[PDB]
This record gives sequence, structure tokens and C-alpha cells, in this order.
Amino acid sequence: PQFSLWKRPVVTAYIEGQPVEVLLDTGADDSIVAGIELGNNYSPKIVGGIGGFINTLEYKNVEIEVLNKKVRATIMTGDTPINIFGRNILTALGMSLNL
Amino acid sequence: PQFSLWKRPVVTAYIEGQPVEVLLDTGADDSIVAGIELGNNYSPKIVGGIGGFINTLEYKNVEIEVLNKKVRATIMTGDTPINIFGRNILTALGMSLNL
Ligand SMILES: CC[C@@H](c1ccccc1)c1c(O)c2c(oc1=O)CCCCC2
Repeated sequence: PQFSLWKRPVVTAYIEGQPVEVLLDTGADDSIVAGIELGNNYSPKIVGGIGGFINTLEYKNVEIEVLNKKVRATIMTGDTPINIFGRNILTALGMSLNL
Repeated sequence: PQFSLWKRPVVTAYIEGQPVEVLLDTGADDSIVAGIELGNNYSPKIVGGIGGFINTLEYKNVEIEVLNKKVRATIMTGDTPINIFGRNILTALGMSLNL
């Protein structure tokens, strides 16, 4: 599909079966989502946002379903004011920025 | 043209003559950059993102030069840790995000 960027490129994803709304971010290197609990392994971690730092948890080998595609990705969880899917999952789906 | 998101989508930009390296961010509604001085014709703004807020000076109708194109868009200066070009500028260049 094609996202015209005239409005926020939002969409539905299922993190291990759980539906959440996310904004596709081409400037971020990683992925952060709030409101999710998982059984995969993890390790604590601090991320730097545009405004400052927040505390997160990082899970690995997390199965994600987006745009009818399934991938095994690494994702962070914490109290973010906006859910985002960064480049790490975008490249695995074959997405590109055209002009 | 087209970027594969395997590498951070960074380009060189020419804002009113002054060169800046910027990141193309589809998750950002606006454009904020640091180091560029554009005059005594500005309006104070505050913007929020992950980790907090940033105080900016909004300048309208600034002349930009990126990807062999000349546009006139709105830029915000402030203390950002990374220079961003958001949806307002990406729509003006006609860029899209495809899967
Ligand atoms: C929330 C969306 C966005 C943003 C940009 C400008 C103003 C307000 C909000 C945003 C990003 O795209 C990234 C980070 O943090 C952010 O807040 C983290 C690090 C930098 C790149 C990605």
C-alpha cells in the first residue's frame, strides 16, 4: 500500500496476539509500545527520546503481525506517550520511502 | 528516488543558504533544527514528544533546498538532539511511504 503522509501513518499490529495501534516512524531505530506484557526474555534499558529519557524493558524474539505479514522482532515496552514501530521492523517488511 | 530503510534516511539540506544534515521522520508532524539563525520574525512554540517537551521559535515561509527541489515551508528552531524534517516538509516534496 501507499501512505500519502497527509495524515499520521497509523495502523493495527498484534504483539503476540494483542492488538495495538502504532505510528510507522522512519526516524527511529527501535520500536516502543505501551500497555503490553510478554513472556519472552528481556533486559532493562533506558531510551533517549526527543524530549528526554524514559525507562523501558526490552524483549527479544517477539512475534509481530502487521500489514498481513509476520516477523520475529525485538521490541521495547514502557510508558511512552506514542506507540511507534521503528526501522528495525520496517526493513523486515520491505518498506521504502519514495519520491 | 527511493531509500531502503537499512540506513538512516539522512540528507543534506539548504535552509536560506545555510547547510544542515537532517533526518526524514514520518512520525513527526513538524520540522525542528538547531544551529540555524533565521531572524527576529518568529512566534514562540512548545512541542512534545518522547521524554518531554522542547521550546521552539516558529518561522513561516522559509526557503529550503533538498533532493533537487526548492520549497517554501515552515521551520522550528530549538534545542533538539537531532535535526528533523517532518510530514509538513515531506508532503511538500511529494514523498510517500510504500509497502
Ligand atoms: C513522537 C514522534 C517523534 C517526534 C519528533 C519531533 C517532535 C515531537 C515528536 C519522535 C521520533 O520520531 C523519534 C524520537 O522521539 C520522538 O519523539 C526518538 C529519537 C529520535 C528519532 C525518533
